[PDB]
Amino acid sequence: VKNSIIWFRKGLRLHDNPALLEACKDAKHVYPVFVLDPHFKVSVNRYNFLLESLEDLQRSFQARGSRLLVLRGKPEEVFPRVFREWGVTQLCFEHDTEPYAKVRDAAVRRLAAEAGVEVVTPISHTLYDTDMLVARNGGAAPLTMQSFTKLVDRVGDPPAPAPDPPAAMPPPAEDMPSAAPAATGVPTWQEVGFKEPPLTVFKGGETEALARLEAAFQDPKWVAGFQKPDTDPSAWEKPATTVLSPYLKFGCLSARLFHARLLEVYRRHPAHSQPPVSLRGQLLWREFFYTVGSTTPNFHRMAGNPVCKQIDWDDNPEFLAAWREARTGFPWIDAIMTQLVTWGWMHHLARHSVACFLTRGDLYVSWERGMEVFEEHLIDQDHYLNAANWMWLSASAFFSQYFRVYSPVVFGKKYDPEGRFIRKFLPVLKDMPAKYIYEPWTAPLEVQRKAGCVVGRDYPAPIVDHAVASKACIARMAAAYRRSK
Ligand SMILES: Cc1cc2nc3c(=O)[nH]c(=O)nc-3n(C[C@H](O)[C@H](O)[C@H](O)COP(=O)(O)OP(=O)(O)OC[C@H]3O[C@@H](n4cnc5c(N)ncnc54)[C@H](O)[C@@H]3O)c2cc1C
Ligand SMILES: [Cl-]
Ligand SMILES: [Cl-]
Repeated sequence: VKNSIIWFRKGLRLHDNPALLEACKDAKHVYPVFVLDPHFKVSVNRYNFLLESLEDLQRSFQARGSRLLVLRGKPEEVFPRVFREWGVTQLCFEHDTEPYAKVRDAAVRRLAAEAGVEVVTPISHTLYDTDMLVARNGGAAPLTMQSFTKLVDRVGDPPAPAPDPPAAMPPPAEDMPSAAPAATGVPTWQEVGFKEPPLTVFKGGETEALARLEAAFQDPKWVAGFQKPDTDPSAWEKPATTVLSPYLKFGCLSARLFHARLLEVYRRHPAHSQPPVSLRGQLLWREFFYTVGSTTPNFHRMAGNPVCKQIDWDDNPEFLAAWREARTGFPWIDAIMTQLVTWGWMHHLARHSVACFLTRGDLYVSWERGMEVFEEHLIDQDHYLNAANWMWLSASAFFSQYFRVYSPVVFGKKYDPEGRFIRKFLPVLKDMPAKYIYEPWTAPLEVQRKAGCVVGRDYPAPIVDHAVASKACIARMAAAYRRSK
């Protein structure tokens, strides 16, 4: 008989899950598995988001006669056991192009073959088979968004979302010891070792992802006319973009479903925005960075990375600490960095502000250091997207216009002159008059005292003078660029 495992890593969804559909086909028993390495820096925000995503999967599987098995251990150690215990003949999982995934998945494939297990690994985390895209482009990934968009337009539409799985699923076999409920339940953030609770406002799981998708498409005119660079990074009550990145990162939402819904709207709105600024463009940025990242060695590092300029970043731990701890003395910067740690998500241009500040803009700290801080706190932390955008923002790859430097004072003021965003994430400045809220060190001491926010006592003074720092950084950047002629 056919006993299959559908192994969840990303692709934490029932919809558009060809791995799942295959595992269920003609199956007597299906074991939906997630492998939790229990000795696993990572914020509780992201880890709890994953846990909530597993809980959602548990509910969906229980609604269909099955249940999610959260196995504790390393895959190489767990799968050999359950292959034989469950008499498994087929192992299915969504393909993953991350470096670790290639190593892990190769090891699992070898073990599967030893046990006579058929391995099926469809593509469904990305819009396209990214290796096919590289092959269609003559064997090398495009290195600009312009050429990437021309490639995908020549390739055509991505595959349609896979059908929904059956309303009843073949369950796991009863009395299998490795499937005992007490050993295979979804843990809470407390049980895995976290002491502080999650603070983010975005709940994980496919069910939330689909609801947020529908909310975004409630206004097709907004979807059609979406222009990413025109959106407001200070909007926090109702974020100006979809906030689907956490759900796309974990696969709670299919990118192909997202794309297909976009085309349905675009068909009815002929003036809809186009790439790169359109909502479809945003999925293409993701596809672009996955394609280049997956084919580039050491993509997440500077040294040994062929696409990354070698820059003489300062090893300045005090500057890094100040930025990381939201005490730069620039409320716009510190507010965004507070949003990072509390929500684990910020608007793209808020990420621009803090990343430019840390790297080529002001502090001249390496983008690898900023990426590590983002990697800890972002609930949408994505290996390729985080690396690519950090290289972009530091002018190390893809982007080279290092004379464009965001002001940590003026940038946010264009959107939010009252500083409502600052007042939300930095309550110490709640009473500061708007005239000074972006530059509190310029307020008269009487204003500071009346506002209950004395610079140097309640809120730090700026760690740099932007005018002086940005001029020095641009000088260093120009030098670094001449070095790599
Ligand atoms: C320094 C820095 C770090 C970043 N780190 C991450 C990260 O770890 N994970 C992540 O998903 N994005 C990352 N981004 C990209 C971007 O900031 C987020 O994808 C976006 O802010 C998420 O909001 P949204 O879902 O509302 O995006 P929308 O505008 O609604 O876009 C829809 C989707 O398109 C994709 N997308 C959008 N913008 C980009 C982009 N610039 N690059 C790649 N894909 C994009 C995401 O999957 C996103 O959910 C980073 C950007 C910068 C500058
Ligand atoms: Cl854009
Ligand atoms: Cl600016």
